[PDB]
Amino acid sequence: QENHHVDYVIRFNYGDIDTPEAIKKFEVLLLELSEVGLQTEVRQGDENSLFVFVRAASKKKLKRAVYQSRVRDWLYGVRNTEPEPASSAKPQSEAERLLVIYHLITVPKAEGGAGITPRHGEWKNVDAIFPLHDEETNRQCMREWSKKTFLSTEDLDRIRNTFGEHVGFYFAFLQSYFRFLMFPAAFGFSCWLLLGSFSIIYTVVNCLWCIVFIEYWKRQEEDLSCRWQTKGVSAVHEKRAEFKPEKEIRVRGVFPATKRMYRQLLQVPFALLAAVALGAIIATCFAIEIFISEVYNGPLKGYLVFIPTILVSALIPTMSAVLLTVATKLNDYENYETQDAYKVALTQKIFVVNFITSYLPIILTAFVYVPFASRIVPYLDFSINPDRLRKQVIYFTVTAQIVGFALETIVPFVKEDEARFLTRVRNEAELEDYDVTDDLREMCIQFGYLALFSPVWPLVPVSFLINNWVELRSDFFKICVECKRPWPQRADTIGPWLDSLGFLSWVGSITSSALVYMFSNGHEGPNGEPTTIRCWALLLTIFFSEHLYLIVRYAVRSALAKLEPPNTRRERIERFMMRKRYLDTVLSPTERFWMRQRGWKESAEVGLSLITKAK
Amino acid sequence: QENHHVDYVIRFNYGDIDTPEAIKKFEVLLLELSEVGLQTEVRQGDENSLFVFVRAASKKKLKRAVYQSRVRDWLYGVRNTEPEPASSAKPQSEAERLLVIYHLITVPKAEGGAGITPRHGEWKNVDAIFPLHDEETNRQCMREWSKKTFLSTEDLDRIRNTFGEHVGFYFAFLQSYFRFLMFPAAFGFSCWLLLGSFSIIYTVVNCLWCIVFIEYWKRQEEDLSCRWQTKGVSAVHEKRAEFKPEKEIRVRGVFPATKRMYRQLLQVPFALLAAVALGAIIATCFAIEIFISEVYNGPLKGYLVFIPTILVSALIPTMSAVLLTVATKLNDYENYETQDAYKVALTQKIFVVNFITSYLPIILTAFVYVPFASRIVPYLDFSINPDRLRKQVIYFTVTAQIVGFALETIVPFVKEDEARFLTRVRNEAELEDYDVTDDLREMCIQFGYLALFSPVWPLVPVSFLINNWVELRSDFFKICVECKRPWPQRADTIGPWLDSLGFLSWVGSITSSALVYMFSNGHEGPNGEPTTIRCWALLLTIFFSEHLYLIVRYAVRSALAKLEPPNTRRERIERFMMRKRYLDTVLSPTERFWMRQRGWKESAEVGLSLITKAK
Ligand SMILES: [Ca+2]
Ligand SMILES: [Ca+2]
Ligand SMILES: [Ca+2]
Ligand SMILES: [Ca+2]
Repeated sequence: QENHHVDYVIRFNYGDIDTPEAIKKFEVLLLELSEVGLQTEVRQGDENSLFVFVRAASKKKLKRAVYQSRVRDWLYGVRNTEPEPASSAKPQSEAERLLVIYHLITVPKAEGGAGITPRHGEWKNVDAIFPLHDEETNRQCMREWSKKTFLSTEDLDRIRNTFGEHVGFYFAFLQSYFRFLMFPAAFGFSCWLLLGSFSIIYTVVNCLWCIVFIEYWKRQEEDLSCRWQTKGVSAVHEKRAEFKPEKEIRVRGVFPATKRMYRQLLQVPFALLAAVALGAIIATCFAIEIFISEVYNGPLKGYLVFIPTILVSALIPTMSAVLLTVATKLNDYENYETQDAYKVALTQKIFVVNFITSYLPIILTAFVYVPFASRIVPYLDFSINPDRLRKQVIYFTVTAQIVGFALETIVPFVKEDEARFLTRVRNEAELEDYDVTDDLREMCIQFGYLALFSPVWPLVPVSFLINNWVELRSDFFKICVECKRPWPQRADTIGPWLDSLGFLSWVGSITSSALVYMFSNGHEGPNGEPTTIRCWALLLTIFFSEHLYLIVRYAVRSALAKLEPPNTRRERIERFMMRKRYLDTVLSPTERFWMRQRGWKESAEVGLSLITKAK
Repeated sequence: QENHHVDYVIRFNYGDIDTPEAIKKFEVLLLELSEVGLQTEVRQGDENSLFVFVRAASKKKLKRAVYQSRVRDWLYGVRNTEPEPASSAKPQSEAERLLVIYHLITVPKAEGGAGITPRHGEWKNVDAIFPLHDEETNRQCMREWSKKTFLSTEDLDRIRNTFGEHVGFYFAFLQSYFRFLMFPAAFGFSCWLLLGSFSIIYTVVNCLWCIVFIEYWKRQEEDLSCRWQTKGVSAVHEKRAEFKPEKEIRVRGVFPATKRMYRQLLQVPFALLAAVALGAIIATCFAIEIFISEVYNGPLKGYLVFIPTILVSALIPTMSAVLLTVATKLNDYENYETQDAYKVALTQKIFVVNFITSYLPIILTAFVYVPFASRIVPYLDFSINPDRLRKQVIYFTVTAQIVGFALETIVPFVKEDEARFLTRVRNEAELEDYDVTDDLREMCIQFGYLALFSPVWPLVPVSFLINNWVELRSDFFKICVECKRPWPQRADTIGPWLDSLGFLSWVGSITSSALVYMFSNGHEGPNGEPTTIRCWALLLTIFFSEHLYLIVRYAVRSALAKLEPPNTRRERIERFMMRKRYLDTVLSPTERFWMRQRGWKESAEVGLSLITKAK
């Protein structure tokens, strides 16, 4: 078997604990797991850690726990089909058994399982709860679709039966994104060949392609959550231990939704602190690099040009670690009963930083360096470089996808009987804690380049087509080789990223039509002076293109709503048929006016006597 | 009783039928009703009509039909609480008994009831199926809230238990609209007093008030449909007899959703035909009335000025009857399985005509007469009247609400034992066929004036506050006195009008900020020459105000989504508790690794031997 029927490993730390308090908490850790029906085996983890191997103590106690989990989904409307009895309740997959065991270890004792919250409040010494990789399943899948162009629907199901729906939704989204990139890649190679850059025809097909892909994925997510049975999964979301209720009414532990809305008002100050903090470092290091590159005409230019590129690589990550610390403090200040609401809210605070770090460099070039900078450089102490804007779009969409592939997958990888097994469990325990949000962020940031700036150099979607094929293979390699196996968390969507994709598509119709206008003479546009830009005509072309985007997006969203995908229709029918079974099994004076014409024949003849008489 | 226990009257016509074919169809009309469990009494209707009085033939056959109706709602997810057994199934109200009887008369014989479709395909002679007014309930309600400022929640429930949810939703919306108009009415009287017109402070509070009201009503509709148990009522919508299936699979009679989408493409040609047809008549009759009012300096001016006002009152209604005939032909061309989808689609085709007839006159004044018309009048063969734009907003928001009240309610009203009862049934049968869409249209068109043009003369929301109090009383009077009683149709929303209210609020943030800019010098603005309008600054003030509207609307819509109204929470809890009852009533080698430490105590001591040894 090579995994020894081990479900999870719980790593217990004692490096910061004295022996009387260490073994005091190790006892409760073991009897909490024993009480909820799990079997344990203790071994040496590290020089300072002692991890515990956990397994379902019996097929009867696991079938009952699997049954109780399906009953909880059905009661809350996630499943919609009756859960078949506990006598035949085998896990549908490995991801279902691993999710049922994970909930026994972590949900609080009033909810059914041991309340082992790793490292929060009483299990601070508990550092990790991780499952073990199925190495041969991981290696057969890796070689099997390094020879294909697309992963089958069954290949995508194999990813969720191993890693769960949250990881499976990312790969389903990335595959659908890659399949849609074939159109602008083929169209973007035509327009780059026949036409040039800043083409009117390219910019319209590109904005129309971004509308169709986002609307197609919003509908494909609903179909996919109905197929995987995670459709309303937010109703059974796991509470987070750090929550602080105000009252406690049954018991639930309520915190008012309006009180949290006042604290959420602080995100407006935070979003402006980040744009003043990051924007000042990006704009200042851009103005420097314009000076020593096009203004400073002295010696030392060979080895003085790397200053700005270096000074931003040591200042943007430093400031982003500061803003991520402020965002986490503000996220904690809001209370967030659930772990998903906490994670969704934190990802949304960080998107403000990602939008500025990722796109502000190109926005300064296209909209403050090209139109201006014959006005600026007299104060910066002109003949702007007409290829600065194109060489920067190439760097972010080609050299950043190639360089980023190296730091993402290669550098992390380069940095008696039970002795071989225990040796590799100690190796798995020192790998990384995979986060599918990091992958989703990188794909949605990449979508923003296509949406915002692809008219500059329409070969961008060819770079993304080639990159995204490799990305799907190397992201799967990264999960199987360089990260601990993620516990099979569920999801019905890629989350807050679907609204960022639509925000970037909207913003892209404004910046794309501003670029098609101010470069309609060439790629040099207004060579540094803003005189030849009719500000009214720049604004008219943005007003019409933005409202043509909004109108076409409403038409495309309303068409697709009329086309119910099949898995979504089957859950609507199945909710009807469930209620039919419940209904079949259980539930099984004036009157003188009406005494006139007794039957329907007398009415019939009273009508004949009047119909004929009236003619 | 005074209504003689009569549920419906079916008016049978024979003025265009010979006796052998008339009585041939009167027989089937009577035995179709007899078979579905109704009792009939025939009397003379008119000189050419013979209407049939219908009643539930027994309390056992009505309790069973009421029970089968509640079972159909529960099976399709409209109800969410189990339907209590047929033995105790009494109608909750008069509107529930009248709706259960109406479905017996009209739904097709394969669905349960007689297939009496008035005047469509075989019941062409059947001209009307109407219930009888409960005159004393109608008169007690009318006097009871002509003495109040607001109707209670119980008064609004009394309107739906009599007239159904579709009429009840209009009165609930009109009351909520009137209660919200107190703010801009009080604020609009402040700004008109202290400030003047075209105030920056008035225009921002007005656009912010339109956001809050629309978002508040979208949430109040969901709460109200959960309270009235019509939440997902579109799943049990009545099919329309005129539908034409392509296939027929079980049997359902399908027509492809994509085939209908191609025919719906013709609404783009229709919407442009109407804007070229109506716009040319409005713009031409406006240019005339500018000529003979400010340009023509000859005699006959006293009795030549009424030409344009007369020529548009005889041309706009004539053209609108033509476009309503084209819209109905295009609506029929699309197939529309349901009667609601047919009605919703027709209301949306007519909103294009309503938007142009209602607002284009003022839009021509504010945006082609004030900025231009010192350039136009040299070609029209200048010193524009600086009060033309204000006197026209006053006419549409004061004189049109007073004049319209007269044509709506006053002019339509001014234009042995069973002999007194039959005399008033013949009077009820000649009244009008009330349409709640006509009322909803008038309230949403009125909202558009507030949204679009109220900065001109901020006393507009005071006119609408006073008007809407009266409107609620006179619209109820009109239904009870001047129209046949509507059968108690159900609804979970005011329909397509909620998206027009949001479209008008969006457009109003563009025209309001354009008016605040070009009249920031006074109410005379640019006196006929467009020279002093900086076109870039007109466009910058529209770009920022429109995107501040969209941002504040997203923030307000996302806050309100976090605040689940109570009736909406009670249906979510009740779906859980229903499934709990269904679940309670029905549904009831490597192993050497784990043989090491049997209990949890042995693991506990193996951990002590390692914890101490490692320190
Ligand atoms: Ca990558
Ligand atoms: Ca990745
Ligand atoms: Ca009226
Ligand atoms: Ca009315």
